[PDB]
Amino acid sequence: QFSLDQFSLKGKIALVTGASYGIGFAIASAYAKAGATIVFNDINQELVDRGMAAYKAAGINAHGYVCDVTDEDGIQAMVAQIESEVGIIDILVNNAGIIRRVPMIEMTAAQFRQVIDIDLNAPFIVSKAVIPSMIKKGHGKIINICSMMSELGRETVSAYAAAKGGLKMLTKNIASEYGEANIQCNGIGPGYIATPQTHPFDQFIIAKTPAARWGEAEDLMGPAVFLASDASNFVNGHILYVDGGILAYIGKQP
Amino acid sequence: QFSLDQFSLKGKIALVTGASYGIGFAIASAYAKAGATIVFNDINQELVDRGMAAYKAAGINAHGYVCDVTDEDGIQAMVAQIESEVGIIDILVNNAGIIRRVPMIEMTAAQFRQVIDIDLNAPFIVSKAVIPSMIKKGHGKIINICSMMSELGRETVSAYAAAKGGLKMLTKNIASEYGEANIQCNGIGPGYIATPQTHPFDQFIIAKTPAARWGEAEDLMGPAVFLASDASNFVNGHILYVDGGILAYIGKQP
Amino acid sequence: QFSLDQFSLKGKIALVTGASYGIGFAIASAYAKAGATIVFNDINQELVDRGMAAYKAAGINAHGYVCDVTDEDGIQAMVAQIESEVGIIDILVNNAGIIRRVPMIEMTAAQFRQVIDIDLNAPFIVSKAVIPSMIKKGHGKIINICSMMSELGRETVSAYAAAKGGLKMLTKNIASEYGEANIQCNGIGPGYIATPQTHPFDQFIIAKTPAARWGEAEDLMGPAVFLASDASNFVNGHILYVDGGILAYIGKQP
Amino acid sequence: QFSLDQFSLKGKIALVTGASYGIGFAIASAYAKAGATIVFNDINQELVDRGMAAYKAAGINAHGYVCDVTDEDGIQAMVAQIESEVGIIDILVNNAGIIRRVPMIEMTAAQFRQVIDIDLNAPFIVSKAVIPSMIKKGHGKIINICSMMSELGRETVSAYAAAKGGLKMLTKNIASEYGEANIQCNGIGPGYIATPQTHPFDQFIIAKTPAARWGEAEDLMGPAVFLASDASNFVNGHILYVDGGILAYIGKQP
Ligand SMILES: NC(=O)c1ccc[n+]([C@@H]2O[C@H](COP(=O)([O-])OP(=O)(O)OC[C@H]3O[C@@H](n4cnc5c(N)ncnc54)[C@H](OP(=O)(O)O)[C@@H]3O)[C@@H](O)[C@H]2O)c1
Ligand SMILES: NC(=O)c1ccc[n+]([C@@H]2O[C@H](COP(=O)([O-])OP(=O)(O)OC[C@H]3O[C@@H](n4cnc5c(N)ncnc54)[C@H](OP(=O)(O)O)[C@@H]3O)[C@@H](O)[C@H]2O)c1
Ligand SMILES: NC(=O)c1ccc[n+]([C@@H]2O[C@H](COP(=O)([O-])OP(=O)(O)OC[C@H]3O[C@@H](n4cnc5c(N)ncnc54)[C@H](OP(=O)(O)O)[C@@H]3O)[C@@H](O)[C@H]2O)c1
Ligand SMILES: NC(=O)c1ccc[n+]([C@@H]2O[C@H](COP(=O)([O-])OP(=O)(O)OC[C@H]3O[C@@H](n4cnc5c(N)ncnc54)[C@H](OP(=O)(O)O)[C@@H]3O)[C@@H](O)[C@H]2O)c1
Ligand SMILES: O=C(O)[C@H](O)[C@@H](O)[C@H](O)[C@H](O)CO
Ligand SMILES: O=C(O)[C@H](O)[C@@H](O)[C@H](O)[C@H](O)CO
Ligand SMILES: O=C(O)[C@H](O)[C@@H](O)[C@H](O)[C@H](O)CO
Ligand SMILES: O=C(O)[C@H](O)[C@@H](O)[C@H](O)[C@H](O)CO
Ligand SMILES: [Ca+2]
Ligand SMILES: [Ca+2]
Ligand SMILES: [Ca+2]
Ligand SMILES: [Ca+2]
Repeated sequence: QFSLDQFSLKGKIALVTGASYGIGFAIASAYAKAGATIVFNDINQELVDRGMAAYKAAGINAHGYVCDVTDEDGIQAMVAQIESEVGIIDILVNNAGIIRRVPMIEMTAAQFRQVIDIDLNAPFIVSKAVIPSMIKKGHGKIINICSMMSELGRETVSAYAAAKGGLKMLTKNIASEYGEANIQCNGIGPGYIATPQTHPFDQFIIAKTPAARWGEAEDLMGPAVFLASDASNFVNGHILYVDGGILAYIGKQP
Repeated sequence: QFSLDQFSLKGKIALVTGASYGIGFAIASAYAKAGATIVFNDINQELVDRGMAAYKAAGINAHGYVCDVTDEDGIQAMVAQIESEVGIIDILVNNAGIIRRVPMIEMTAAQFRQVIDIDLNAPFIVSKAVIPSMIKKGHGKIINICSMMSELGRETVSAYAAAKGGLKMLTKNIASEYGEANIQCNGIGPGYIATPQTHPFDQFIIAKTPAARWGEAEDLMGPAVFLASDASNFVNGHILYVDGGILAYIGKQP
Repeated sequence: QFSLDQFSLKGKIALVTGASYGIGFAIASAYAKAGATIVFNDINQELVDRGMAAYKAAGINAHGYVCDVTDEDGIQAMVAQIESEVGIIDILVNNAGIIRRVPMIEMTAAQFRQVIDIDLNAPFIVSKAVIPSMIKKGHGKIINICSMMSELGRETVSAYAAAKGGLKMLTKNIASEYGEANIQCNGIGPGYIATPQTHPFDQFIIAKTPAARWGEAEDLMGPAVFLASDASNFVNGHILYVDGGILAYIGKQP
Repeated sequence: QFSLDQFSLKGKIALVTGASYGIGFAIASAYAKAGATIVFNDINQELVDRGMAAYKAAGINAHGYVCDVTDEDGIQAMVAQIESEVGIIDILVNNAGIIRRVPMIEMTAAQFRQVIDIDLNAPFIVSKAVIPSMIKKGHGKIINICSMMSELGRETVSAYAAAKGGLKMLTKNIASEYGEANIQCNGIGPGYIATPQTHPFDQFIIAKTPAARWGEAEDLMGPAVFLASDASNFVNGHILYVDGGILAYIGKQP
């Protein structure tokens, strides 16, 4: 018989990568509010300290680790520490990422490769590191933060789009390969999200979006909790777009 | 600040079409459990009486109406009655449908047209009938029950696939056209669902599905509540597949 | 060993529905230039006479018939006449269609149903009528003229989008069901095509399109010949978009 | 006015990467037959010598170079040599690739990264190297060899699927970013192709495929020539699947 308790993350541990601020912080905050214990990593101590204070201010007793997501040995060690200090990771959110804006033919091979490493290879490293324990626990969730660039291209973001497209298929592959072990791997694909770090451009976004507003990180919270919960146990290899209708809409024409 | 209350349908009224048994009944039951008031229709009194008893047995005080979903005048009148006797419909689930299995070249034009009328035209009639009041209430949800046949074809189900493909685009169109009025129109696309009314075929389904089991109507409840709730307010024109990984998977090969 | 002759339609007969002017005329003209014999239908004698003169002026000896595509008995009789007077139809292009622009809630059920009948049901009627002879000939092609509205919605075009979405799935279904009989059924999905019957709107289209121009009916000719030919024999249930990059592009932002 | 000459590659130079045997060789052979001058690269002299002899036997005067596609400096130098010895590359086919079959959690980070480097990063390197000259010539084509794994996952092929998914989005990005410079970048996505280097598995493939046969490299020739030619000039950011209907079909059930 259905219960709203199917949405609850009580008793579960979630690792959200790069969750010191922004979208990762918002998803982790919502997870905590839904009942979860929060663990997170970032590239330096300063960012970790920032996230730790922000969690504390929100009433959340988070566990923060310095670790590069592209460092497999580092990640494996971090997961080992989390398991001994906190418990088994039930839910992984691959949120850590970078973006570069550079005309493709101007982009150096090193810079292209670096965006691929963090945005595509790293979610494989982290997923790889958490999956064995999820299988033994008898249930896992892996939520990959995708993008509208998992679907559509744009000048200057070639590396990013290639990575997010790859991450979309990595999601479908993990679902296919580990679905039988009761791992659900899905994507959240944010539309246009109004960040601190961001008019004709405003009119442009508003026109493209049926909802007729920018999204906010708060719009991602419900969808992210749904995918981390028992309420989505038969949702697998699926990219949940949270874009107020952008991907469905040809656009507001004159 | 996030709350699990975003998943609650307390204080809301949902119309689920054809919800006397099966998947419609399961979605309506879950909606009631999530807090909603349930209204539903079916083609004859007998089916309505069946649904009414089943709701009562589940502890749900449902409101049932005899109405053909392809009868616009009938539907408009029914919505008028629901508004006077129960209240404004906040949530519509276009669940009523038929399927026929007939080689396409053997299918009569009347039979093709009939599957189209019920499975595609009727959800437009019903959506049309509820949208004006949703706009005035300041929020609406329309959930269209799609299919894997919204994406993939099969021998014998030409009319059904054409209808479900159409319903997929009708969903994206309603999102595009009414998203600005705070209507979210989305799809639920069930995978293989074990019904009462249904081994090498068993092996076939199990192999195709990463989850390695048939779905059940219970698997649709969490996804359907999510789409009817405030937790998905920035999800629009989106087809949520609930298939245990089928659409993501090339298949279990020898 | 590969030959460019794989693109040739020499010795083949093509039926293009509604091919008296516009996109249908351009596809039929190209088919004739590629070697094909052209047959076509339209709703009245006047349109047929128009197409007949235009073909003659282009050096093409076309065969024109008055027939409503929603009239199955009429279509079956027309195919019977074409078979006795011209030969077996090797290639069908479902091009005939209508569009209406009407806010969905303002659209009458009759008008919705009429767009569905012509744009979705009729291509099933016509496909049904040609498939038996294609199977006996040992090869058939059916090209369905889809739209960007097979993928994306817009205000005022609800019925049209629902039909084109349906037509997309009808294409995939015919492929699935008749592919084994050596029928290839595919779609052509035109982007923005500059028609006679059509500035900030100009800037809008140009920005949305990587190619940075309106498409023209001439842009559809190569893709349509490819799909009607031996060069695409292993292409089946596929929607070939011809849009200069629109569907791939998030858009030219400020 | 349409001509079949729109399919001709006369007067054009094509670079097909890794085209010493297999699918690359078949596409290059067809390109030569369509009128093109053939250049190709492979990882060692032995493979190059093999391709060179096979071209000669087919009546084709190919130009072969030893170059690793992941070596940007090497690729840039090779393109410089091709330009001085042969001419400007009008058409690039990113065909070079590797596949590994390894359960994801068993896959080393080095091996994952290597499949990504060759199958995703390398097509960016090669595209980057040819685009400036294409722009100056006033027309370019880039055809990326994708896969059904650009769309669907499977056990053991996580890295490959992630790369091909990425390559799909890289294609759409190049289209978006360089479409205005009259570059058309598209994908060919082969279905199941019977290779030398390859029964219940036979029954499995035959059932999944509406065409009810394995594909062959010859099935890719027409689609590949179409995408390299003037006949597809308004086709951009598009993945042309050549799979006999697999992606359109739910499967042949018992
Ligand atoms: N509009 C949007 O914001 C938007 C839209 C769609 C999708 N997304 C995706 O949403 C996710 C997060 O978005 P956001 O904008 O809030 O944050 P964003 O700038 O990606 O940063 C995410 C976090 O990842 C961390 N990080 C970067 N590289 C790392 C590494 N190698 N190892 C460990 N941590 C690393 C960052 O540290 P630093 O402070 O040093 O960078 C940052 O704290 C990303 O996957 C992004 O691509 C964002
Ligand atoms: N495996 C599955 O069951 C599956 C998988 C994917 C999608 N779906 C979709 O899920 C939805 C419901 O599935 P289901 O299998 O539980 O039920 P299903 O047999 O479609 O029946 C749904 C209800 O619709 C009613 N109905 C039919 N025509 C009507 C009309 N013209 N006016 C009003 N009501 C009408 C039916 O009455 P009757 O008893 O007289 O038919 C029945 O009570 C449908 O849209 C279906 O296409 C089902
Ligand atoms: N921008 C575009 O033009 C565009 C873009 C994407 C897709 N398409 C699609 O391309 C196809 C043709 O486009 P178009 O703009 O050149 O022509 P369009 O106006 O659809 O007209 C096509 C032809 O269909 C005929 N027709 C309509 N209903 C019929 C019926 N019931 N029986 C027989 N014939 C009928 C029309 O006669 P009437 O003169 O009486 O209408 C006309 O000659 C259509 O499927 C359309 O939806 C067009
Ligand atoms: N069933 C299929 O065959 C199938 C289906 C779908 C897609 N595809 C795709 O079609 C393309 C070619 O298929 P295929 O099976 O004929 O060949 P495949 O084994 O990928 O080999 C392609 C060629 O790429 C060369 N290559 C590998 N790494 C290279 C590098 N780093 N630098 C330069 N060249 C390199 C290979 O040399 P080596 O001999 O040393 O490996 C080989 O000659 C690939 O992109 C593949 O992923 C194949
Ligand atoms: O060029 C850009 O800035 C990108 O397109 C962003 O606007 C994306 O929308 C976002 O980073 C998606 O993930
Ligand atoms: O031929 C059939 O019976 C259909 O393919 C069903 O099995 C569908 O899976 C279901 O009705 C989808 O909506
Ligand atoms: O509202 C409109 O006029 C439609 O959106 C057209 O512009 C379409 O682009 C074309 O008819 C597609 O088939
Ligand atoms: O595991 C495998 O062997 C792969 O799935 C192949 O069968 C693919 O079909 C082909 O390599 C696609 O590119
Ligand atoms: Ca985005
Ligand atoms: Ca289904
Ligand atoms: Ca269109
Ligand atoms: Ca493949």
